[PDB]
Amino acid sequence: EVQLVESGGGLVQAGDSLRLSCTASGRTLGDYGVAWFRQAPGKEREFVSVISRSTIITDYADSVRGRFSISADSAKNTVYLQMNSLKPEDTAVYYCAVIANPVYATSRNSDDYGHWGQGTQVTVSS
Repeated sequence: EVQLVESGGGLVQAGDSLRLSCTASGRTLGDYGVAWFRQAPGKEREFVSVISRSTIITDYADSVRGRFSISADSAKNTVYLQMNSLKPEDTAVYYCAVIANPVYATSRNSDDYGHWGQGTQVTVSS
């Protein structure tokens, strides 16, 4: 029973950057594929980015590709989501989660994930 906590959110201006953290406890991060999803008001949890057990596979949603980047820090048991050139339409609650099956390395479907954190708020004002 891995436990995830998101942090690093907050209120920012359009064009600014943020770095979100997904910090694991109870289990090593090296054993899991880790993804970020985001849920804007009234919408579903939308896929943002993923990084494998291995850290060698990384992937991104089209809407954030080129702006966001995902990384792992094994020493802190933490996955980072560097978010640059933020826009109002990036305003959401950002969650992290683990792939609940080792049969996929990438998945974009939220049902394929588990152990969701409480999430962190990202607000991007104009």
